Amino acid sequence: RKRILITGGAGFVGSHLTDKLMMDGHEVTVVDNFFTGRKRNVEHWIGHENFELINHDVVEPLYIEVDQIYHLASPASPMYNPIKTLKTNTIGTLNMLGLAKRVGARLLLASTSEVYEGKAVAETMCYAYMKQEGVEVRVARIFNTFGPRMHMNDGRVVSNFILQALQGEPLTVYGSGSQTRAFQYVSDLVNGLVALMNSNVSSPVNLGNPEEHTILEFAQLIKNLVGSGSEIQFLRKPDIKKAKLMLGWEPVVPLEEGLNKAIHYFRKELEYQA
Amino acid sequence: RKRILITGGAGFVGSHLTDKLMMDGHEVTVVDNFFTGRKRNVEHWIGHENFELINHDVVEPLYIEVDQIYHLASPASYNPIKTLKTNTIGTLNMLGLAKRVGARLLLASTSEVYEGKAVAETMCYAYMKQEGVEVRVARIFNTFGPRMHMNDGRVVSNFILQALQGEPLTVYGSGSQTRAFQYVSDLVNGLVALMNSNVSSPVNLGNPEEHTILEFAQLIKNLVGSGSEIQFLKPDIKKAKLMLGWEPVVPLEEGLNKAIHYFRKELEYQA
Amino acid sequence: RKRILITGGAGFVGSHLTDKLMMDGHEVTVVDNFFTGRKRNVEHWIGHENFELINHDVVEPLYIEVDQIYHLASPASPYNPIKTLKTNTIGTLNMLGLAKRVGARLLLASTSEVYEGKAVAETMCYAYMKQEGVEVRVARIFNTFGPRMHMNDGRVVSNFILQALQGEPLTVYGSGSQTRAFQYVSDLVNGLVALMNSNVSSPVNLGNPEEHTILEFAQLIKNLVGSGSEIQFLRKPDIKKAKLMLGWEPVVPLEEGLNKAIHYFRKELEYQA
Amino acid sequence: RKRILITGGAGFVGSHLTDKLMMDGHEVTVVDNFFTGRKRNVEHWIGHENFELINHDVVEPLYIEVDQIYHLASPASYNPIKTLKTNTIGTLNMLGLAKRVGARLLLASTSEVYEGKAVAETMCYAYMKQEGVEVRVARIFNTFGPRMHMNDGRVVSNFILQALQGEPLTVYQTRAFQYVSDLVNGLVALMNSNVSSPVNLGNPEEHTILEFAQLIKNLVGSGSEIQFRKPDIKKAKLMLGWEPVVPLEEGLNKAIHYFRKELEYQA
Amino acid sequence: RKRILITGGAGFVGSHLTDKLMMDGHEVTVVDNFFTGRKRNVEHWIGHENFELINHDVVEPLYIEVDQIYHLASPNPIKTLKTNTIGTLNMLGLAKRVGARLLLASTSEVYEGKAVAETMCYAYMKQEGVEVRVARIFNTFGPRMHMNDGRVVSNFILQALQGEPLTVYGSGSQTRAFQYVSDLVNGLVALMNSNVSSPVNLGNPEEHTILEFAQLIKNLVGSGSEIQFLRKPDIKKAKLMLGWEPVVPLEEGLNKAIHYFRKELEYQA
Amino acid sequence: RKRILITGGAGFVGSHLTDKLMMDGHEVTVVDNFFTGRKRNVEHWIGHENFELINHDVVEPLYIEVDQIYHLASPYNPIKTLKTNTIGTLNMLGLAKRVGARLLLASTSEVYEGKAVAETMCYAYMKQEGVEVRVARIFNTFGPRMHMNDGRVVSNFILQALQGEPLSQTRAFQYVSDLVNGLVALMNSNVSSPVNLGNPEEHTILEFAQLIKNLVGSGSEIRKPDIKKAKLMLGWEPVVPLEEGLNKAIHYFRKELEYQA
Ligand SMILES: NC(=O)c1ccc[n+]([C@@H]2O[C@H](COP(=O)([O-])OP(=O)(O)OC[C@H]3O[C@@H](n4cnc5c(N)ncnc54)[C@H](O)[C@@H]3O)[C@@H](O)[C@H]2O)c1
Ligand SMILES: NC(=O)c1ccc[n+]([C@@H]2O[C@H](COP(=O)([O-])OP(=O)(O)OC[C@H]3O[C@@H](n4cnc5c(N)ncnc54)[C@H](O)[C@@H]3O)[C@@H](O)[C@H]2O)c1
Ligand SMILES: NC(=O)c1ccc[n+]([C@@H]2O[C@H](COP(=O)([O-])OP(=O)(O)OC[C@H]3O[C@@H](n4cnc5c(N)ncnc54)[C@H](O)[C@@H]3O)[C@@H](O)[C@H]2O)c1
Ligand SMILES: NC(=O)c1ccc[n+]([C@@H]2O[C@H](COP(=O)([O-])OP(=O)(O)OC[C@H]3O[C@@H](n4cnc5c(N)ncnc54)[C@H](O)[C@@H]3O)[C@@H](O)[C@H]2O)c1
Ligand SMILES: NC(=O)c1ccc[n+]([C@@H]2O[C@H](COP(=O)([O-])OP(=O)(O)OC[C@H]3O[C@@H](n4cnc5c(N)ncnc54)[C@H](O)[C@@H]3O)[C@@H](O)[C@H]2O)c1
Ligand SMILES: NC(=O)c1ccc[n+]([C@@H]2O[C@H](COP(=O)([O-])OP(=O)(O)OC[C@H]3O[C@@H](n4cnc5c(N)ncnc54)[C@H](O)[C@@H]3O)[C@@H](O)[C@H]2O)c1
Ligand SMILES: O=C(O)[C@H]1O[C@H](OP(=O)(O)OP(=O)(O)OC[C@H]2O[C@@H](n3ccc(=O)[nH]c3=O)[C@H](O)[C@@H]2O)[C@H](O)[C@@H](O)[C@@H]1O
Ligand SMILES: O=C(O)[C@H]1O[C@H](OP(=O)(O)OP(=O)(O)OC[C@H]2O[C@@H](n3ccc(=O)[nH]c3=O)[C@H](O)[C@@H]2O)[C@H](O)[C@@H](O)[C@@H]1O
Ligand SMILES: O=C(O)[C@H]1O[C@H](OP(=O)(O)OP(=O)(O)OC[C@H]2O[C@@H](n3ccc(=O)[nH]c3=O)[C@H](O)[C@@H]2O)[C@H](O)[C@@H](O)[C@@H]1O
Ligand SMILES: O=C(O)[C@H]1O[C@H](OP(=O)(O)OP(=O)(O)OC[C@H]2O[C@@H](n3ccc(=O)[nH]c3=O)[C@H](O)[C@@H]2O)[C@H](O)[C@@H](O)[C@@H]1O
Repeated sequence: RKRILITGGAGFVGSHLTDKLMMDGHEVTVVDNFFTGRKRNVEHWIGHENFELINHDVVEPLYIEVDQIYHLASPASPMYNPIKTLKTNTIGTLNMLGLAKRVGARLLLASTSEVYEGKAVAETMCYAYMKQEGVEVRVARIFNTFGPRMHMNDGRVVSNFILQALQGEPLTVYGSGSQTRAFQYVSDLVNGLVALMNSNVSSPVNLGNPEEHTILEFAQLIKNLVGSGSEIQFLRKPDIKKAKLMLGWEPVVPLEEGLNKAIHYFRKELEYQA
Repeated sequence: RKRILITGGAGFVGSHLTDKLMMDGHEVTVVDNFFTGRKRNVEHWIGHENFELINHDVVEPLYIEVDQIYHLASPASYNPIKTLKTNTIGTLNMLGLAKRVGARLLLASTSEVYEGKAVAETMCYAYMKQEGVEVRVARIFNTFGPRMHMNDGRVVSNFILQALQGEPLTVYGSGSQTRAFQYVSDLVNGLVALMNSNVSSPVNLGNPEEHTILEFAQLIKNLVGSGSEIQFLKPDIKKAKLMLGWEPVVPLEEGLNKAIHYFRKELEYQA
Repeated sequence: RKRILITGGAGFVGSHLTDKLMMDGHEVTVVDNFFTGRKRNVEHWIGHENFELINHDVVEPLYIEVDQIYHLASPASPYNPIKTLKTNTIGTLNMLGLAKRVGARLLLASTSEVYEGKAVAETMCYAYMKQEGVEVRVARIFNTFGPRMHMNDGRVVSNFILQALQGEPLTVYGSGSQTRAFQYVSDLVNGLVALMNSNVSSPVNLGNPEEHTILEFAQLIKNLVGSGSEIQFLRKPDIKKAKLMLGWEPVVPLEEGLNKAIHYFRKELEYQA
Repeated sequence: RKRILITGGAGFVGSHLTDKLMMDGHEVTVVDNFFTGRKRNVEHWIGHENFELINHDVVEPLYIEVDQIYHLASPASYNPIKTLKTNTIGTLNMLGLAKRVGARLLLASTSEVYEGKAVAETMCYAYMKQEGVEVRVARIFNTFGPRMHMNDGRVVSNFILQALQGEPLTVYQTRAFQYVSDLVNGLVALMNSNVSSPVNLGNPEEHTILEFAQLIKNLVGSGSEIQFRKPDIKKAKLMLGWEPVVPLEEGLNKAIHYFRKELEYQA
Repeated sequence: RKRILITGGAGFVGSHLTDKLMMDGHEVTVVDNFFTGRKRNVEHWIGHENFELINHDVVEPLYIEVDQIYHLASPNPIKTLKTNTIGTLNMLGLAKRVGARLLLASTSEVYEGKAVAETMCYAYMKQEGVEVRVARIFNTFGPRMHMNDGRVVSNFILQALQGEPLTVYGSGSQTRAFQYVSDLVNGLVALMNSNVSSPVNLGNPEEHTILEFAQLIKNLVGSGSEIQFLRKPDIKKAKLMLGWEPVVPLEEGLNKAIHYFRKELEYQA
Repeated sequence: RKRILITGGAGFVGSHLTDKLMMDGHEVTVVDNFFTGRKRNVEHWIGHENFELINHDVVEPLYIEVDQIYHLASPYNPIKTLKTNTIGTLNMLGLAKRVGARLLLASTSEVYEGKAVAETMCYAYMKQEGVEVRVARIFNTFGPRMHMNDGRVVSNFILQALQGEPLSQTRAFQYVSDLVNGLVALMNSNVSSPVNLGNPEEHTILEFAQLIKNLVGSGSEIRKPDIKKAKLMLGWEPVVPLEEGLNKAIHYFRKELEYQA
């Protein structure tokens, strides 16, 4: 049982990771500046003995004593404040590697499938601390994820179809809707992160869901699961064999169950905003 | 139309203050470290042209350019030291800021001076006398309304929750003691009147209308419409009436209704 | 035998605290910024092996290794309101941080006037005791006189002694039937020491419960000075807790303490001629 | 006539840039920590009125007053962390400086973007968009000439070294090389242009490695036995009126003269 | 009428300098860490409108706005070297930022840190255009001087007041020249407000023998003390460039200094 | 075998000391800001196991771990010079204090500015902080890597001689290897008081000029140190014959000029 720092812990992925590691009996310390995350995402844990929330910006040196660091502190966007994003990914990662070096923590970087800005150099910084300072690093290349606590108003397709469907709005299908998307449910991703953190694989690893559907196939499925009278209008798949083999990991959450849950969250939010 | 800093802006009173000053077409900057306040209390304004949210702890020096400062950054109740540092070091910093850029500063003091909020007042008058800073001091009494802290064990909060949760209403004593409660919009109006007046001495902002603890328990039980059993076990604003022409105008029932709506919509969200 | 930090150690009360503890063979270190204190009040120890003066301001972090801190640093007034407050608040936090880090016991020299910055300083100590386990001691001190007191504060005692020595009229406001309790300094100093070495963390009044009337003080001093000064018209301390918890109580009789304060005021007035 | 900061000014390209801007009577200030550059590369200008050398690390904040900044502070290749810090933090600092004093900033980026120089480009455009800083971005391709690194194991360096020292020339295809003064011309044109988007600065003319070793073999004149992405600059030609004018032979002669005067000094 | 900083202002010479410049209606600000000086040397001025006392160590950067600086701040051998070097740099840094003229109270002892201090002054002058004046001060005496330093004037006065024997090393034929403090302060002001940027000696050319001194002091005090046995300054440059010279007759100065030592000795009862 | 810090290591004397201490298998760390020194003076050692070059200004605090410090960091820019000699020197004594290192001050025969107080600062640390210190009072040295363009007499005659330029008093010159041997001898002894390290052997301004004229082979037209304390306390003395020393210095002046055509 380990003392774990999660930067970006109050965000979409960070909060679900937090829930998981607290249930597993670890001392989870969350660092977040609430630039894109929410205190509500982790409030359930405030006061519990093995939890602590620190309102800190990773661009500022952080001194704490831990065995692991899940480095997830990076804002997402539809880029809202490009300079702050670039500062966070670079200076932010250097500080968390500095911290990892001083106290001997293993650090996992939440990288992105978008490497195929600031997250490219971030991977490189990890590998430079590994090679040069003996820091243990793990690098996850994360693909499209969805679920409760995701950003609803970013203009991604899952968020759009879910909002439009709940609001009786027409579901806007760009193109012929034959193009394809692959979505992983957040608990699968969390399972992947933990597995990669505790493996011995220091090279990059893709965590995504290889199963694709057509954008339209998605729109019809969301329409049904919501049960709205909404109308439909018109206007790089992940390879996870390295995770299947090295980590014995793969997404197991059926798509319908993942969407049901995301929908329950979008519904709860929309009524709350009344 | 003025550039206004509201420290503690993301809290209960601070957020309602924010709404009103944005509706009036001012440039509002909210500073808050979210120790007791919430981003949700101000999210409606993020992105808006005349608005900005800064995640800053007032215990740290803050450099910004403004004409007014509503200094409300003080936690309610936990971490007694952080509280004392905030009321003292925080207040010194905001006055330093008021001094350097010539802003008028209003301190959200409390009827509890009749810790750290006493010295804060003293610190304000010392900057006025010694450095010519313009200061205003509001002595705030019991307030309630949407976005208040539900789980503090305050009486309005307990009764609304118990009534909403079908639970019995706990009346300590015979419930004949009395309380005076002010609705949040009334307080916000009062604060603005005090900020823009010429009165630098302390001014009470509260509601003189008193009710019995039991009348409150009874009134809330009815406005909620709960089958809850009831079990058993004053501000003087005449200086505000005359110097500011201010007074609470929200009838108790209307205020309680809005607050009950908030507690409910909240309880549903946490299900 | 201890290592003791006295902040404000060059002031009226500080210097006599320093005298006693020094004579007791402790490692006394004085910290003072001479705002209202005087190098002369300690100079007698400069050079001696177990003493050290450090020109420091308590609003600035201080790092040092001690067993105890007698925190007496707060300027006397009749002056610079902002500085007094930063000192009572920021200054006290630092010495409380200092006591936390090195495990020192901190005695706060508080005041009877709590019945500014002094009130929240008490709170600041009890906050650190609860939250951080710092051992704190809180003394509520009452009117104090003696050598090295401030002479031109226009307190009643300094005024009567001043006017008396100068042959001036003694100015008694109203009928002088109002009353004051005064405590001699060595009594206060013994009380602080007893307090700092007891197990009482709750506040302990230190004062002289023996009241007198303003007219009587003026009369008595007049008699002790033997001047041709004409008199012209224009909350008691409860120390039972200290008697019971510390076996302490003022034992220096008024006139003896008055004589001594007269001898100091005289020596000064001559020096300044 | 402008006050100009050149980071990495004491380096291979930085120094040739330095020469030309001085000759033009500007107040050139060079910043360099001598991690890969050499004081010798700029010593001639020390003392001249319009010149100054500051031994400073761009990873540390720099407060100075200029109209322009040529940001060339990037090590060539060793110490991966210092390199990444230099490229990211160093660059942020220079944009901050550019932001505070209203200086125009040109980034000496690399053809290798087709590390830390990618994000460096991005940081620049974010300051353009967010803080209104004027930025210019040059994508530099293989350059050669006097003051180049002789012992990097690049091919031009190898063949010259091997040839002068009678060594066999190790030919393991085509490469396109640009002479350093042409690049300098480009840098200056782009800096004073209005093109804020990226511009390639390189020489499109290719030869085979064997063709090179032979040209070098002859230009040096040794009996050494030989053993065993082209740049598109049409955008510079059109927006800057720039193009390489130094013939490959003339450029190699100059580089060979440098390597020859260096080996002798190390005898 | 000028805003004047006096480092070491709370010391022997600094306070007399402080006095005279306050008498002249200037805004005098004193900086002192009370390492060798006393709040008493200047308390007479605390509260006055044109005065301020700042408890500051010149080894720490100091930011203030002034037209002049009399740098007299000089006293544990290391603190001494730091004060003379770093202290002086800081005061020149300040002089540069605010365009103040700076006077260095150097010493006749250059014929440590006061040698290099001079070099630093001329270096800021030459390189940054800071205006500097440099006084080479010879032996000074008077009220508020250090009594227990073991100087000869100090010893003889103390021994004489206390009936102790007056300890004269050698046959007492060696010679010393002593300047009274009020002369020196005038000397300092004349040099500050001249255009002479080169060094200037401020001392009393008048010499006497040590034995001659002990006898003069012995008479002016009137004690039954027994006498036991066990570089003259050239101010011609000051006479001509500043029209300055000591005017306090030796007797009058010694009288005043003796009064101070006496008043102090009773006070210490 | 000792971990040695050498400030000014990239300078004329600092580098030869650097060479000689490396050949001896010590862990040499050079601190230099390249104000008057050259990276080239030490590049030969870059990469080697017992060596490190650090670009640091001694006026800024330096934190490192060593057994010894040869403080030669001293350079035109008078303020910077005085700052380097005073604050620079305080730091190296501060550092020597924190890590218990022995410190050597490369002082100069000119104490007979900023190098006077340096001596003064060192002894204050010895006395007050028990820091062990050594002080060498160095006279005029010559050799490869010297500042050629200083206007010293040997330098002037060599430049004039090496360039066909036209060229009764005594000047005493010490060769660099001699100085270096002397410095190490002073470092690893127990004499903490000042020691003159120079060459007592004198020649005439006129002899020198005649000697240089011939050693170059051009058509060119034409306070003595007391080291008895060093001879005795360190058993040290200059051994490099004047001609051989001049030859090496001349060879340097030549290689540089050609490098500069
Ligand atoms: N969501 C995806 O599909 C996806 C895809 C690729 C990569 N990722 C990576 O996973 C991580 C989490 O993504 P997410 O969707 O949960 O994003 P998110 O916006 O929900 O969470 C990021 C969290 O980091 C915090 N943060 C941002 N800047 C910070 C700073 N300077 N200091 C401290 N905290 C800061 C934010 O407030 C937020 O709570 C990110 O690093 C992201 O790049 C996610
Ligand atoms: N609500 C009442 O009944 C009442 C009564 C008397 C006085 N007041 C005063 O009115 C003001 C508003 O109080 P409230 O009840 O809305 O409390 P609140 O907790 O809702 O608001 C306090 C806000 O200030 C912020 N804050 C706390 N510490 C801070 C720090 N160090 N730096 C920056 N921000 C910080 C908190 O996050 C919070 O958002 C307070 O000053 C309070 O003392 C309120
Ligand atoms: N004398 C009384 O009758 C009386 C009554 C009640 C309380 N007290 C308390 O006793 C304590 C001492 O009082 P006193 O009569 O000795 O007053 P004093 O003024 O003689 O002593 C205060 C000392 O603290 C020093 N000081 C002030 N600010 C400082 C700072 N920021 N840093 C360092 N030193 C600083 C002053 O120079 C002075 O020497 C005080 O805390 C006071 O409030 C005294
Ligand atoms: N050589 C090429 O053909 C080529 C190709 C692509 C890009 N570039 C770019 O051109 C620029 C110069 O290239 P070059 O061959 O002249 O490189 P170089 O190594 O000759 O020069 C880089 C200079 O920057 C200095 N420097 C490095 N880190 C520093 C720091 N932290 N602070 C201050 N100074 C620092 C070095 O000491 C050196 O003099 C670089 O940005 C490089 O990326 C060159
Ligand atoms: N008295 C003489 O005969 C004589 C002779 C030659 C030169 N001087 C020079 O005149 C100047 C004043 O002499 P003095 O007799 O008044 O000496 P002094 O010790 O009486 O005065 C020096 C003052 O400077 C202060 N000081 C010392 N170090 C300080 C620091 N780091 N920061 C701030 N203040 C500090 C001391 O507290 C003291 O008040 C000195 O520079 C001295 O070198 C005096
Ligand atoms: N060579 C001589 O004739 C001679 C004679 C007597 C004394 N000395 C002394 O020996 C020492 C070295 O002499 P040199 O002839 O080798 O000089 P040099 O100029 O060749 O070397 C001095 C070195 O110190 C470095 N330096 C300067 N300021 C610095 C700072 N602030 N931080 C770090 N490094 C800095 C310079 O870059 C230079 O490399 C000097 O202290 C000098 O005074 C030399
Ligand atoms: O630039 C360099 O040459 C050096 O950079 C780093 O050293 P440094 O960057 O000084 O310190 P790090 O240990 O890398 O720390 C990096 C950053 O993390 C921050 N940090 C450090 C420790 C910590 O607990 N928390 C924390 O936020 C510090 O602010 C620091 O700026 C490397 O560790 C060295 O190998 C490298 O040679
Ligand atoms: O101690 C003293 O004697 C002096 O203390 C203060 O001066 P100071 O605290 O230095 O500066 P202030 O402007 O009073 O600032 C108070 C605090 O506010 C902070 N501050 C200042 C300015 C600002 O814009 N923002 C800000 O957060 C500073 O960190 C500072 O700690 C008083 O203003 C002076 O009257 C007083 O004489
Ligand atoms: O604000 C908070 O939440 C924190 O406030 C304090 O921590 P902090 O004020 O950071 O540090 P302290 O150790 O209490 O020191 C207070 C001050 O004393 C000063 N200090 C500390 C140690 C020392 O030896 N000397 C000294 O002057 C420091 O400058 C510091 O500003 C409490 O100790 C923490 O429990 C609390 O979590
Ligand atoms: O090192 C250098 O090359 C430069 O050193 C100095 O510049 P610097 O010492 O950085 O700044 P100064 O203006 O000389 O200030 C010296 C000291 O004075 C102090 N200072 C400065 C300004 C002030 O208002 N008050 C004050 O006490 C500062 O703490 C600083 O450490 C010289 O001014 C330059 O001519 C020189 O070229």
